[PDB]
Amino acid sequence: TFPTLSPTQIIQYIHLGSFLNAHNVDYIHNNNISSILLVGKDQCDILRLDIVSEEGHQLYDSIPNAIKFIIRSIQRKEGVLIISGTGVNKAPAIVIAFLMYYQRLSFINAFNKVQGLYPLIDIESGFILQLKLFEKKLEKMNSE
Repeated sequence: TFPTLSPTQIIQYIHLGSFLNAHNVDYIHNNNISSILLVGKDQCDILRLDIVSEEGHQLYDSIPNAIKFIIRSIQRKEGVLIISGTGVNKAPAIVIAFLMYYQRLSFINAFNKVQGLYPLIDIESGFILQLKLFEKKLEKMNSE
C-alpha cells in the first residue's frame, strides 16, 4: 500500500505516476522534477495531452508532442513526471512510445522493460494497438 504514494523512476529524468502520487512534493523536490506531463500545479512546466478514449488515434496523434516535451526536460537535465488518473494505463503507454523512440526498442521490448519496473501496468488493448501503429510509423521514417 505504501508504493502507491510514490512515482516510479523509469530511466534517468523520467518518472511514471498517478494523480495521487503527483502530490508527493518531496519526491518531486528531491528528484529535481520541473515538468509534468498530464495524460488525459501552476508552479511547474506542464503539458496536457487530450486523450479521452482508447478508440481511434488520439494517443498516436499525441506522441510527437509528448516526446518533445520529454526531451526538452532531459535537455535541461531536469526530471519530467508523467501521470494519468490511475497511473496504470495511459501514462505507461506514453512512456512506452517514448522509449521505443529514445532507445530504439520494439513495442514488446519497451513494454517488457516498463512492466519489469512497474508491475501494475495495465494498458487497454486500443492503446496497445495505437502503440503498434507508432512502431510501424517509426519503421518507415527510419528506413535507410
